Amino acid sequence: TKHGNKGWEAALSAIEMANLFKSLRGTGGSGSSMEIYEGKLTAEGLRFGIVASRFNHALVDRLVEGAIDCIVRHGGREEDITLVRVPGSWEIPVAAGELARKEDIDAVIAIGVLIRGATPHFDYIASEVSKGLANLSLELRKPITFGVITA
Amino acid sequence: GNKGWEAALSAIEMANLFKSLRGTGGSGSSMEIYEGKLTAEGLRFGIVASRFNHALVDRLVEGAIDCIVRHGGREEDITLVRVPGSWEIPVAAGELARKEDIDAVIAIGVLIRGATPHFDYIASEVSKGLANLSLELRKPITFGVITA
Amino acid sequence: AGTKHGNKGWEAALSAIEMANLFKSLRGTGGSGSSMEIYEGKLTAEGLRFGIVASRFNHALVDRLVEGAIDCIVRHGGREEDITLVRVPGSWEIPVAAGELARKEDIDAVIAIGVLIRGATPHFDYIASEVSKGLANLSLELRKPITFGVITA
Amino acid sequence: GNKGWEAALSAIEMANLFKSLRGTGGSGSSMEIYEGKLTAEGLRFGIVASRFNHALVDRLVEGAIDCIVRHGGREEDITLVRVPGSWEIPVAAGELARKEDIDAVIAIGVLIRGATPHFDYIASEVSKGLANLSLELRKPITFGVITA
Amino acid sequence: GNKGWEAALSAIEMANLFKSLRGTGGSGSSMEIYEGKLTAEGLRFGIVASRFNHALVDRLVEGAIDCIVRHGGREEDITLVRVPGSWEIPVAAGELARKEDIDAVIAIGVLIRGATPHFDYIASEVSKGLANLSLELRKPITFGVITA
Amino acid sequence: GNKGWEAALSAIEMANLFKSLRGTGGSGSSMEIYEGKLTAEGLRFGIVASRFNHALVDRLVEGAIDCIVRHGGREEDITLVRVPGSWEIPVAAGELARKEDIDAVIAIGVLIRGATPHFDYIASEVSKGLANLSLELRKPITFGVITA
Amino acid sequence: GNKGWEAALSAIEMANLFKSLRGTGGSGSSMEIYEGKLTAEGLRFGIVASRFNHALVDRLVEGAIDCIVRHGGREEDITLVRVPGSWEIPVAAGELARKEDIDAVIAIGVLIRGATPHFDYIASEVSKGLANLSLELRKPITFGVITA
Amino acid sequence: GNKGWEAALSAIEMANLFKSLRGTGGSGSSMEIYEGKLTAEGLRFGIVASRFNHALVDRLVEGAIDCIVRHGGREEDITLVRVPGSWEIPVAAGELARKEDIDAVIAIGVLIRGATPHFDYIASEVSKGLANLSLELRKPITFGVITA
Amino acid sequence: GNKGWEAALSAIEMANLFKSLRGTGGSGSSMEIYEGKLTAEGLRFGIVASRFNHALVDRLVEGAIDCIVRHGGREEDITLVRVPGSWEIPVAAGELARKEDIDAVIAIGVLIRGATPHFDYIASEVSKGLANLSLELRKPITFGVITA
Repeated sequence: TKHGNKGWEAALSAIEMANLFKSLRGTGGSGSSMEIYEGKLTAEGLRFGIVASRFNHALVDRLVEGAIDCIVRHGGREEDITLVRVPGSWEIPVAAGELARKEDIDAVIAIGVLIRGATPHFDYIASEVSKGLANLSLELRKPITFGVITA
Repeated sequence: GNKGWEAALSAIEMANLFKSLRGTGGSGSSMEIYEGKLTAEGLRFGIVASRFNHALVDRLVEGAIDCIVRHGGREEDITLVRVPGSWEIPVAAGELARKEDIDAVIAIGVLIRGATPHFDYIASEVSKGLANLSLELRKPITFGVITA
Repeated sequence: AGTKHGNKGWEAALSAIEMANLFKSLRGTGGSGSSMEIYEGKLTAEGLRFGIVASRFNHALVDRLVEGAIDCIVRHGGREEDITLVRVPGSWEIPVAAGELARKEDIDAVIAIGVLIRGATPHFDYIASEVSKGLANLSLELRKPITFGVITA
Repeated sequence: GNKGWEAALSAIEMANLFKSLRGTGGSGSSMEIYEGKLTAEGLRFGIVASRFNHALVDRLVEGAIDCIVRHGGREEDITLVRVPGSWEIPVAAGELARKEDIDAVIAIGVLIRGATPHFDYIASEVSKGLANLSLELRKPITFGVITA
Repeated sequence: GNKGWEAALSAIEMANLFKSLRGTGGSGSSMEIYEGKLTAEGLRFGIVASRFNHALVDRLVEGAIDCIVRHGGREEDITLVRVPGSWEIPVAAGELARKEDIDAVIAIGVLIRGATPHFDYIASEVSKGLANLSLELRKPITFGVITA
Repeated sequence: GNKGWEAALSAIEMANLFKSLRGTGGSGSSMEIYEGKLTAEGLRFGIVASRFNHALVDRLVEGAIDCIVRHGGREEDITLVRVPGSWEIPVAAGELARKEDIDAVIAIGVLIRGATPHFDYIASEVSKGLANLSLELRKPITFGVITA
Repeated sequence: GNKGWEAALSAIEMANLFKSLRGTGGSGSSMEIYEGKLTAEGLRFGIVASRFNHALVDRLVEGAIDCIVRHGGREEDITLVRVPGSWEIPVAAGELARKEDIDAVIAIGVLIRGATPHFDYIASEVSKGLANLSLELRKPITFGVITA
Repeated sequence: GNKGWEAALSAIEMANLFKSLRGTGGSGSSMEIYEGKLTAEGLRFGIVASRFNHALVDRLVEGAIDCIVRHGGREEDITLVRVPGSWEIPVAAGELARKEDIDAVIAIGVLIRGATPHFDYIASEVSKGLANLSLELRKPITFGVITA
Repeated sequence: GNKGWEAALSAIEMANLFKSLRGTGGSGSSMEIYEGKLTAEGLRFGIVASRFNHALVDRLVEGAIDCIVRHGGREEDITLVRVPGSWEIPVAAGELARKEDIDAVIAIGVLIRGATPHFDYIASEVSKGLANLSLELRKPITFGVITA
């Protein structure tokens, strides 16, 4: 909305996708016209989960704060947020798969930082984060949002 | 002039082609050819569009509906789903392609070319997800994502 | 169409929602005491009504700002039937038209959008100064929030 | 054209706009857009101009008259008042605006920034005075003051 | 404004000028000067527009309709025709100009010249056809084409 | 794609536009809009194609026939005329256009401009002839001529 | 030669290899070697060919049919399916491969990589889909896709 | 044009020249001139065409057949023989030339000289063989071989 | 991959073509086409290979036999003749092509490119001799000589 940091933006997507899926599962329109499905930016009664890495905790800490501020401003509740910390970026996909299988959580947010300017070997690590997170959403049929910064 | 029109045209042809393959009847002793007509009467479509780049998607969505109506389709048979960004298109498409009333799905969006790893990785995953989903569910899904 | 963070039409609409909700809290029943009371606004737009005043100059820029403003209200819970739009020749006419809207008993906030070309030559530095003065004075006299979406190129 | 043509156009549109707000609202079920036409039939106007640099000022007053006539307004529905200098435009404009038979006012004038310091307090006060009139009386007043 | 706005004004002015020429005479005993006013009540119009993507010509058509309605015209008295491309405008313009209840015609299009042959030849023929039609049917036709 | 496909699409749409434009008009109560559908059921077509550049023109003619048949047309309702070169296209098009059982005409050919000023004069005359015929006979003639 | 001929040769040999590999094994007394003969008597084939680049793909399809017929195959035992573009090849190949009267599938098409990053993503997904289908269904699918 | 058309024109003229040259001579009283007419009514032809460069040679063969039929020949009086490559053209031409119901032979093919010295030797031997056969058998054989 | 395979494939086609030409039977009233199948059953071949370049010829001879066996031929029907150098191929080929049991002859060898008159003259004579011998004896002889 206004803050701009990728934690804020990543949380806006999660709030909208969580609302969209309830609309889809509910029912169709009255009829005699084109059906439209959209999600609104209201976080009243939604459960969220956040997975964040520890490498560069200075930058990650602000991003995790920004995502939490976004949820409360739009009507969320601080008690309906679960946070998990992992040693590094290689472990984000495996950790998020555990949250997604919970029957309560409705959306999942991944935050982290990637170093791709000093070592010509991290490219292997970076590519697997994007693949693993994307495959999980299709398999479990649950929205998972990308909040990964590159340094 | 726009990829929205092109994507909708492929969807019409693929929908008619799958009715011919899943059919039985008399045939001759010669070679057998299966083709798709461009008559949109009686078919039901689904569109999934992202909001990125503000108003450019609205231009693409307008072209898609124009193709369906002018080729014989009815505007009561379209379903529109809107998602926040390009990263969200595959998951929304899967939900829309798992219901028996839909015959084909069209994906529209705009991607960024900021020359950053953040966008380069997102771009690849959009294409791979839509490709796998059409093979898993055996339903045609058309690609209408442009850049800039 | 629409927009998100970056466009000045979206930020202005955000302030209006927060201010419109804040006033309803202030006029509400007082608290029970026993501690300090903190008043702040929620980003919910359900049941609110707005007005927008836009200038026709620089059709390319202004058009996308008006789309951003309308997009913000709808996404956050607004209803399309509860927005009134007014077009005017130029920036000099914005304050007078805004006053007509603010007096309606069924308008909770007002958003002003326009583009200023100050600095190039005279006849515009005078215009720019008075637009800021008029909108500010109207807000205090009428006691309704009035947001300032005017940009400069 | 000239700045006088532009000022008359704004007056015609604002005068029509105010006549719409005072009327009934739209049918509902959608956004209400209020805008002003450019028909000048049935409207009464007023012009206030200064003598200084009569060569330039006369051209501007001709432009305003041309614009109103071309758009379908009679010359019998125009009141013209002339004043010694720029300092007297706002007080002169106040008398016209209080009448119930005038629906818009146009100010024409020319100033000189490169003059003595005494002719600088005047320059800023013209803008302030006309602005406060419009909000006070709730009646459009248009600006047509240029500089040499 | 946009060239859809500019083109529509010339049709309002020229449609009024003709009604004066083929009617009653002037005062007499002196030179007769003719000119058209910018009123549009009672006039009938026709707009012919091409297709180029779905965005850049929609703006020019909306600018044209706004000019007529704000300057006094009725929406009941406008006919809009869409054609595949620039090459098809003159044949479509001919059909409208032959109708007894149309007073002027506005042509809006996009020429993408400067790219490849097959388009440096189309441009030269579009201007000639509209020019000939006006001199052959005695009905003004206004030119509203942009360059991509 | 190929200009054979594009030229047949334009012909199908103009043939439908002229049926509605020559029928009963709208009752009223709104602006009247005329558009052409992309359905080719019950329409007759003629094609004029040159012979030079043996390989190319055969591909263009196949494209045009494929477009008509896949939109609902019948191969029995197509007339094909072959001519030696581009210079001869306009004269043959006149004969087809003057028949009362043809709704539109498609012109295909290859211009070999690039040298030999003998061929620079031929290029300019093919466009002129086709444009005049369409206006004279009041029938749509589509341009499908490319440059090698 | 052309990849149409090469792709049909590979399909004929793999179809023969899978007949001997699924039959009775060797008695023993030596190393067992399995090879495919180049005889196409009694085998069924399917072909999936796109449409873009109208001229090229037609030459490739003729090459594939010529190879089969001249090796002993019958034109009555060939199935042909046409699709709009390269993006649609993998989905159609799945339907043909799941039939119980087809021994191998040949995929033909033209990729237009070279610009417009829209087409750079399509290129990588056609190979992935065809490779996975062959392993999943346990049927040989041959790659006959070239680049323009 | 194409060498297929040129090679068939030469064959038609030489076939007519050999009929008059083998008939009764002129009575006298002037110089005797023998010429060949361009009429192909009652003459038989044979064509030998290679296969390499799949697309090109098919266009050349169509040109040759079109020339004969449009000059009065019958498609029933044409014999066509296909060979793998250019190296094989002379040997097949000998078999056709030795039949007593053929008046001339047309040889078509594509030489792929440009690299691979393997193909530089083949080029020189095709011309030698065709030239010797014509002199040995006393029948006209026309050269229709191009270079890619 | 190697010219030994290519030379053997031409031999099979030419052998089958000469059985069709030297045949009689019923025929239709349409055009007559003679082609060669790629079935090697019942045919008898001859190979002439040189020893130069040590082991490279062994690779070429291996490819030739693989083609004949896999297309249906029997290894008891091949005759292999080995000569010291390329200069000796034509004389050995003539002896092998003069016996009635042989249907086609294949020539394989390697030439040197030392840029010397000794090798430049030898290279030319190998090609000319094999070309003449096929015309004298009316039997197909295939060229499979490579360089380096």
